[PDB]
Amino acid sequence: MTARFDLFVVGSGFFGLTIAERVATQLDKRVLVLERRPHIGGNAYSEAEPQTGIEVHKYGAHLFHTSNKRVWDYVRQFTDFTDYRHRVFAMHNGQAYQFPMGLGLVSQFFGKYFTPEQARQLIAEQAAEIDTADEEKAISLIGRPLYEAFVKGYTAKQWQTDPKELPAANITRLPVRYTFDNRYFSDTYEGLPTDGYTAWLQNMAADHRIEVRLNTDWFDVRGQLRPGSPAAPVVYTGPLDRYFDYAEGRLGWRTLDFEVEVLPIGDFQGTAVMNYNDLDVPYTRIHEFRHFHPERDYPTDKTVIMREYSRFAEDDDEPYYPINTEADRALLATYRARAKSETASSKVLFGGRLGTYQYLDMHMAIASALNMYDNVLAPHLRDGVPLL
Amino acid sequence: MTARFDLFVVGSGFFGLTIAERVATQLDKRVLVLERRPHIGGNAYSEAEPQTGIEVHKYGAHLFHTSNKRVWDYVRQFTDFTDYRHRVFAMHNGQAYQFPMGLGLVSQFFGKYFTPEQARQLIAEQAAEIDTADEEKAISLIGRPLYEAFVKGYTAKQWQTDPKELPAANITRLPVRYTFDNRYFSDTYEGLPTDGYTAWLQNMAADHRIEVRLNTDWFDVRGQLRPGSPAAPVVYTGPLDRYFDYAEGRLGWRTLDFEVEVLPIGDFQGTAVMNYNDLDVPYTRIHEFRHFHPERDYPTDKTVIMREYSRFAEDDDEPYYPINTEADRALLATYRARAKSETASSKVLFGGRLGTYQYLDMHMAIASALNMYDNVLAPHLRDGVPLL
Ligand SMILES: Cc1cc2nc3c(=O)[nH]c(=O)nc-3n(C[C@H](O)[C@H](O)[C@H](O)COP(=O)(O)OP(=O)(O)OC[C@H]3O[C@@H](n4cnc5c(N)ncnc54)[C@H](O)[C@@H]3O)c2cc1C
Ligand SMILES: Cc1cc2nc3c(=O)[nH]c(=O)nc-3n(C[C@H](O)[C@H](O)[C@H](O)COP(=O)(O)OP(=O)(O)OC[C@H]3O[C@@H](n4cnc5c(N)ncnc54)[C@H](O)[C@@H]3O)c2cc1C
Repeated sequence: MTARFDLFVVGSGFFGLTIAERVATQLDKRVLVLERRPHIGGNAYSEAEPQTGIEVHKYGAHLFHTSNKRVWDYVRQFTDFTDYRHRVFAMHNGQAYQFPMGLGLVSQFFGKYFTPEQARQLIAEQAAEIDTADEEKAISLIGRPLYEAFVKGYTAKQWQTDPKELPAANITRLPVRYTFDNRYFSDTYEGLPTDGYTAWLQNMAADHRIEVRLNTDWFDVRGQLRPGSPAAPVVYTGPLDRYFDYAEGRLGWRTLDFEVEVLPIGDFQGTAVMNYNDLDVPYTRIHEFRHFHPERDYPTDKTVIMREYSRFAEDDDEPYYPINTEADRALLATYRARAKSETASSKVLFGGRLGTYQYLDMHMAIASALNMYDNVLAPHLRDGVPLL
Repeated sequence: MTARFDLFVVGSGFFGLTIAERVATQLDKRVLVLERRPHIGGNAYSEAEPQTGIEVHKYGAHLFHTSNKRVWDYVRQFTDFTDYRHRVFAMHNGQAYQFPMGLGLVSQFFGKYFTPEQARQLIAEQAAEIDTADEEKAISLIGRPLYEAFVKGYTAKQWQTDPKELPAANITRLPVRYTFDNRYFSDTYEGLPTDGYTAWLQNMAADHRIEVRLNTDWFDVRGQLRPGSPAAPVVYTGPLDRYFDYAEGRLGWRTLDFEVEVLPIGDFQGTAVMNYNDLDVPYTRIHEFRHFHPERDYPTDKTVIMREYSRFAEDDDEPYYPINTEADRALLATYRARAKSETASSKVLFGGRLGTYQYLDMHMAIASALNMYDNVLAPHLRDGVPLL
C-alpha cells in the first residue's frame, strides 16, 4: 500500500516545525503538520497590528537567545537576526529601577552608591535575617527589603497565591549582580528575527514536502489519517494529560491574558518591557512593541502596548507554565509511563513543552527537536531502528 | 640623485600610521615615521600593567566607534574587535546615576518615574527659566536642577574655569534622551581591539617599507634627513604653532593628568568608566580597565584603576583638547596661511589633531588620513600632480 505521508507532526510551534523541517529536507519525506489554532507558530506567533503596522507578539514578548552554535547556525537558514539586546526595567512605588538586581537597583533603592564589595556585604547582612536552611527562602537569599519590594508582589501576581504559601523548593538561587551590567540575558547570541517570527515560522514550513493543516485538532482527524499512512510515526507536541483523556487527573498549569491597546502617543514607556512589581497593579508586565524594532520605520504619533496578566488556568484555558507541585510530578511520572507504551504500540513520540510538561524557551525547544531527530526519529525513518 | 625615503611622517598616532601604511603598501614607497615619544601610537597607546597584567590605556579611555563602513573595513585588516558596548555612569552626591541624561537619570534624580511625554514637559518647564536667545546657555537648554547636579561641577573641573566665565556659544545643544536607552555611542560599529591598541598600531607599521624611529623629534633631525631624500614630502602631525616657532603666539590647550593605582580587590566600581560630577572631587573620571575586556582571564583578586584630572596646560604640558577661544581661532587662521605657504615652498602637509588644532576621534583621524591619501598625497606620489 502506497502511503500518503511519511510522518505526522501534531503542533506547529518551534519543536514541531523543527521536527517537520529536518525530516522533510534531510530524509526527503512527506510530513503533515496538524495545528489546531487559526495560524502557525504556537506561542511564538506574531502579527502586525492594523492601525499602526507594528509587529506584536500575540502571546507575550518572545526574545531569542542561545549559546548553542548549532542552534544559531540552524535558525539563520530561515531568518536574519537583528542586533537587539534585551534590557528590562521594574516599576515599584512610582519609580522605575534598573533590573535585574545589581549595583544599579541596589544604589537606587537604598538611596546611595554601593561599591561591588559594599554591596556584597549589604546583601549578606540582610539575607542573614533568615537562614536558608530553616515569606520565604527568598528573604534568606536577598534580604527582607529587596524581597518585599521586587519579588513578593511580582511572585504573588504570577502564581496567584500568597508567597508564604508556595514551596521553598521553588527557588534555588536568587542572585544579585555585583556589577552595573544590566544585559538581561547572558548567552553568546541574541536578537530578534529581522522580518518577525511569523516569516521565520513560514520559512521553516515552506518546503513542498511539508503540509500544514490549520484549524485542525489531531484528536478529530487521527482516525481518518493514519489508515492511509499506517507506518508513519506521530510526533505529538500537544498536552500530555489531554493525550490520555485525563484518565489519571489533570496536570496543573498557569495562563496569561493579554490586553493589547493602541495609544494616540509615540512612546508609552521608553523601553520594550516594564515589570510591575506591586500587588496593587493587576498586570505583571507592559510590553511596548515599537522598541523591539527601532530599526523599522514605525509611525511616531501612535504606539501599541500589551498588558500581560497571570491567573489560575481553568480547564479550557491555554496552558503556559507548569505549576509543578509534588502531586503534579507523580501525575507526570504516571503519564510518562503511559507515553512509553504508546511509543512501543503506536509509534507516537512525545515532545515540546506541552508533550513533556516543562517550560522550554525557543532555543531549548529547537535543540530538543534536533536531539529527538538525531537520536530517535532519523534512525527509525532512514535505517530500521526501533523508536524505543 | 638616489633617495633614501619616499615620504616622511611626523608622529605615529592613528592619522600618521594610516598615511604611512597606505603609502608603503598601496604605492610601494619607503616611509620614515619620526616619533618623539618612546613608543608608537600617540595617545591611543596601551600597555600591560606589571602587577595584574591588565591592559591600561595610558592617555585615557579609548573606545572605538564608527558609522563609516570604509573605515570599519580598513581597521579590521589590522585587528579584530570585541562586542563591548560603552556605557557611562555618573557620580553625584554619593549616588550613581545612569548616563547620559535620559529617562533613567531623570527618574533617579527626581525620585519618581516620568513617562517619555512627562519628561519632555518637565524639561520644557525647567529650561523656561532662561531663554536661550538672551550658570549658562546650559540652564536655558535643560533647566537649573540638572545643570547644577550633572553639568556645572563637571565643566568646571574640565575647563578649570567657573562656567559663569565661559562662552555661551561653547554649547550648541544639550539633549535629554526621552527613552531608557543608555548606550553611550550612536554609531553602527563599535568595539575594543581584541589584542589591544598597541598590537593594532604595531600591525599598521609592520610593513618592511615603513621605518619608525622612536625618541626622535622632527625639529632635531629634519636638517639631516631632507637632503638625502629631497623630493619626499613631509606629513607633519605635531602642534601647528610649534612648527612655526610660536612666532605668532601660542594656541590654547587643556591637559590631563592620569593617576594609575593597583588595588588589592577584584572590582572597584563595577563598570569601565565613572564620571565624577562634583567640584569637591579633584578628578574628573575613574576608569577601571578589567571592564574593557571581560572576555580576558584577568585576576579576581586585583584590579587597576585610573583617575583622570583636568588642568590649565602650561607651556611644557602635553596638549589634549583645544581651548578654542575666539583668539585661538584668529591665531589658527594665521597659522593655516603659514601652513599653506609651507606646502607650496617645501612640500609639508599638516594633518591630525595637533597639526590641525582640532579634537579628533580615532575613526575621524583615520577617515581624515584616507582623505589626504586619496585626494592629495597618492596623486602626487603616483603621478606627479601638485600637492595644493
Ligand atoms: C508568555 C510566553 C513568552 C515567551 N517568551 C520567550 C522568550 O522570550 N524567549 C524564548 O526563547 N522563549 C519564550 N517562550 C517559549 C516559546 O513560546 C517556545 O517556542 C515554546 O514554549 C516551546 O515550543 P513548542 O513547539 O514545544 O510549544 P508551542 O509553541 O506551544 O507549540 C504547540 C502547538 O501545538 C498545538 N497543539 C496543541 N494540541 C494540539 C492538537 N491536539 N492538535 C493540533 N495542534 C495542537 C498548539 O495549538 C500550538 O500551536 C515564551 C512562551 C510564552 C508562553
Ligand atoms: C583623553 C583622551 C581620550 C580619548 N578617547 C577617545 C575615544 O574614546 N575614542 C576615540 O575615537 N578617540 C579618543 N581619543 C582621540 C585619539 O587619541 C585619536 O587617535 C587622536 O586624537 C587623533 O589621532 P592623531 O594621530 O591626530 O593624534 P596623536 O595620537 O596625538 O598623534 C600625534 C603624534 O605625533 C607625535 N609628535 C608631535 N610632534 C612631534 C615631533 N615634533 N616629532 C616627532 N613626533 C611628534 C606625538 O608624540 C604623537 O605620537 C582620545 C584622546 C585623548 C587624549
